[PDB]
Amino acid sequence: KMEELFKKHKIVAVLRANSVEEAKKKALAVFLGGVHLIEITFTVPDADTVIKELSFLKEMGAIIGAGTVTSVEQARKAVESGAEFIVSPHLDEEISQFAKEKGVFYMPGVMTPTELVKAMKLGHTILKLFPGEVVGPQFVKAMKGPFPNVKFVPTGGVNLDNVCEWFKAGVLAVGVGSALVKGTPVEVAEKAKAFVEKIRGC
Amino acid sequence: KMEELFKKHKIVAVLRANSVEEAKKKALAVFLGGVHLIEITFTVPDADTVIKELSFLKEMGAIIGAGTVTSVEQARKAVESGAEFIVSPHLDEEISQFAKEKGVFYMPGVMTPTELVKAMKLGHTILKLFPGEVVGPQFVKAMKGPFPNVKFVPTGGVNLDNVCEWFKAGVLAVGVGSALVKGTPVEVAEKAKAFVEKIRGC
Amino acid sequence: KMEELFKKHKIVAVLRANSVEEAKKKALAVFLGGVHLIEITFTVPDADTVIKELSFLKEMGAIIGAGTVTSVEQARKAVESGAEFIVSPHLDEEISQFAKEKGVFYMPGVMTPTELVKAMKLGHTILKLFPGEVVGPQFVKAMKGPFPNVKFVPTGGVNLDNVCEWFKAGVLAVGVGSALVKGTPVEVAEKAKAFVEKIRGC
Amino acid sequence: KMEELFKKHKIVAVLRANSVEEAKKKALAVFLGGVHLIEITFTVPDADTVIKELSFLKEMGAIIGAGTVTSVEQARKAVESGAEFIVSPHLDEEISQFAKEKGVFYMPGVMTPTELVKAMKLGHTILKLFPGEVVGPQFVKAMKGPFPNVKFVPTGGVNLDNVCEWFKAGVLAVGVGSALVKGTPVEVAEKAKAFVEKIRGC
Repeated sequence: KMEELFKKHKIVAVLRANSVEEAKKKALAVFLGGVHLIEITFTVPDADTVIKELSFLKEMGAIIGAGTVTSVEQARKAVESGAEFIVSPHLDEEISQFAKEKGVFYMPGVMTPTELVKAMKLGHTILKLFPGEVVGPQFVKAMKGPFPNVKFVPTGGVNLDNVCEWFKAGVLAVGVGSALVKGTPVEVAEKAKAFVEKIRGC
Repeated sequence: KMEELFKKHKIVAVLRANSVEEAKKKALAVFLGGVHLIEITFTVPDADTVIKELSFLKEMGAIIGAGTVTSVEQARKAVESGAEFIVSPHLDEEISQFAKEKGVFYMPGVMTPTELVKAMKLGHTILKLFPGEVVGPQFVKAMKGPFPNVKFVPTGGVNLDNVCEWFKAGVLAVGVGSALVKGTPVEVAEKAKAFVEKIRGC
Repeated sequence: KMEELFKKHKIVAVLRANSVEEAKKKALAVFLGGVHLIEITFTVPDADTVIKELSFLKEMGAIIGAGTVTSVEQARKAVESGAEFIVSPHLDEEISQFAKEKGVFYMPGVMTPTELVKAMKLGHTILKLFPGEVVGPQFVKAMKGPFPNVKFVPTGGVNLDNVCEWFKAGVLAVGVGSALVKGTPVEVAEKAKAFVEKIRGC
Repeated sequence: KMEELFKKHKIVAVLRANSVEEAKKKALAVFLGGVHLIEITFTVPDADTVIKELSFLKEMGAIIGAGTVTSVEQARKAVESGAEFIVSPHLDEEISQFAKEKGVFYMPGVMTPTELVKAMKLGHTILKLFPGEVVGPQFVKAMKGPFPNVKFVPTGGVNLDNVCEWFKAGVLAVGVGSALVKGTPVEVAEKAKAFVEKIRGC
């Protein structure tokens, strides 16, 4: 199901913000603009409260998860507050195990073939590729040779000009932060619309 | 001896293909065009059978190995079928150990200084650099400072325009996949000739 | 204090050389040109002797450390000879632990989010980013999102044209090798002056 | 079956070479370029060994025979080493008889109506016409009148410019030597491709 949602929606908003209020307003902006997968990063102050207060959007079909999860303690709080998926920038064995026992989808981040293989050995085949702007689509295309059955969701620098190249390389979905989320609510809602159209357009 | 063969031939064909028949025809094409080091990747269906059926080319001086080796079970099959060398995209401690006991040359893939150091601690000084198109010659030149005695064989994006830059950076040999191997047998045999000449030419 | 010195001086000369004499002359050149943080790499022959013979420059305010430290045995020699800080290209748990017990500042090198997190778990928040020319400022900016409290000192390709971009990305200091250190003593002393001015200039 | 293979493939490479190694490389070149009928002439040194060492290509669908067979002793060695067909430049009653008892297809060479008739009396209706460059398509057309049921495979001078004229005259297949086989492996593989296309093209 987690796989199937990424496949269908193709875009996850990676939401960094300086306050609970800003984070909630941007999550609403993004949703109102057609982005259903919303990742509340743990760099947001009181990121758990934000996830809990957005729980109602689930009734409107939003899928609210947590990102920048770097300890099992953070993972527990996110899940306790209703996170439907966990994302980290790195591969965390302890978070992998906790999410396995808890029955919650975890997408670890990877930047190398060795990291990729370790993640596969922990049962993962959908991987966050981070930072995407450093490795690029080139990395995604290179992995298709030896690891035809791994799929990536790049985060980092994905924007309006390159989103289609990423999909050409073979990515499953993209995670979009500052290109989507930075600015005012109005600007964010609008940029949300543009990304959906640009993605549909390819 | 394994080192010395890489040093002498300078190019390894990294052979991905959709069938046994295609893989064998491309391995013959490449050999006929002057490429003696042939890596049958385990993304080739029945890659073991292909290695076994190419065993006779060893009598003509071909050196047939296996690539995209990701488990010890695959490693065992490759060696059982006559592989003279094992290559992986990542650093695998279990494959390192098996190849050590079996007395077969293993070239793990590495993308970072930490991975490099771990591989050295496992006894390796000839490393696959993968994906070469992501890190580049720049990475090879950067490693010369702190690790003067490590040598790289980059795989990923090596082509006719950049092969000489790679050798300028200090690589021991190059692994060439799609630029060499994609196309028909005739086109592959011809591209094989071009790479040998271009490499000799630098 | 180690943090505070990096913060104040902003540049560390990464000194590779073919002899004790060349290394000492270049360390003097660099210091005479205004660079106070001097990293004697262990690729310098008898790098310990060089650190010991430069010990007097500490009385003039030079801070002499060791780089390219790849084993605890090398780490011990460097510290025994008066190294005030230890730098490696990779993350080394054994060197981390030794430096912790010995009470000496260690800056491990990292290239990925997973490596970064492991280093943080070992108590490090100032990280060498290596090779900087492969990942770039882009990597430093990407890390600010999920890891706002990590600071980088990139080594690899930092030069007169890009030093200000690096500081724009949010680095704590830069480690400069060949752009600073290559050439004759006179040329090195002069390039030292240029880097200090260019850094002040941004 | 022998008839039917000639009919289907339309071209037999007549392989003369100065060594075992050259002969094998050219047979591979030709096969890789789409020529399935390969005639190893007995002017090749150790022509039997070459036929035996190419025996595996039979598993890839190559049909390996012997040419320039001029005694029953040579015929025996060729058959013993796996030759699937025997070709001679002349009509040899002794080779005809041996091949009849052994159950192996023999194509004797003929240049005159009297030779043709003698071959028919020995049970042959598929004849090598040799030397084709001396008699020409004219000879093939002339034979259609009195001997409508004889079919020729000309050897001698068949090339890219005249191959279609030969087929216009009514030949069953062509045997191509120097126009196909002379040059390096790469050049031979390529010329092989050209002949197949030119033949298909008519």
